[PDB]
Amino acid sequence: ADPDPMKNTCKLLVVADHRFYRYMGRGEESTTTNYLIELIDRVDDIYRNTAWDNAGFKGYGIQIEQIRILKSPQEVKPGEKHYNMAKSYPNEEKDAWDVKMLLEQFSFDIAEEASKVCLAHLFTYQDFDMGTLGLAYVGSPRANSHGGVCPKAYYSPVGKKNIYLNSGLTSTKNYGKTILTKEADLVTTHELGHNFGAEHDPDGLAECAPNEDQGGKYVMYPIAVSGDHENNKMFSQCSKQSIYKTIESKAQECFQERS
Ligand SMILES: CC#CCOc1ccc(S(=O)(=O)CCCS)cc1
Ligand SMILES: [Zn+2]
Ligand SMILES: [Zn+2]
Repeated sequence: ADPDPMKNTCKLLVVADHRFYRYMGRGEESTTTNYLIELIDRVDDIYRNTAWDNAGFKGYGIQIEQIRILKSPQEVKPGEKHYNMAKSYPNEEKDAWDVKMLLEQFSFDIAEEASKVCLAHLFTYQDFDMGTLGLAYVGSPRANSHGGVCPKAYYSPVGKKNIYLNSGLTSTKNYGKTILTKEADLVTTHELGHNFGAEHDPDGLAECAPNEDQGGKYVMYPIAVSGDHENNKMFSQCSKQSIYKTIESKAQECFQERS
């Protein structure tokens, strides 16, 4: 039962849309790719060091399998929408999409690709309302659940095709600024945390949402952590129970060796 290493890695499709390309990668393929390679690796460090059952079940994490860089916005006909299109939807006045809407759109458009990988993830640069940084579908052990690690076919029927909810997204813009790289790390940690099966930490449970002199909140706190408190970049026990339940199962399903 011990961690069969041949299956300890969730492989990622990483997608940078033209916004991220323009404003984070400075309109360069190289600068864009290296940002994302370095980020996923740093996030992997946190996952792989996490002992999900507080015992031997550790050394699990993520690794990029494919990077997609969309250097320009997606041509689109009136009526049409696409996650990489130049205008925000629904309200085209805003800097950004409605985030739920965005994650849906991306899940539609990237369907074919997502089928080939444990998770697909969009990195974008837009200023979602209310300090929203990203979103992702929560994974589950349940044989028939939708969302999270491991592609599992679902028929929409908003889109009229199979989609996989093994997805989530990260935005590196918040309240009119590029967020710090130490903040991006945590946004993606947390968004991938949802994929891996974690819910937000309950505000009540003192143990999984500690005070500042206890080390502060953990990474699955619903409100963004500032990042400097001891607990900020770590998973709470709540998160570990939820994720262990999902992983213990889903790992056999689609996790792989490091490639
Ligand atoms: C810096 C930092 C950090 C921790 O990770 C997140 C915290 C809150 C959000 S949010 O505000 O979009 C609410 C959660 C939606 S998934 C998204 C990610
Ligand atoms: Zn914002
Ligand atoms: Zn969340």
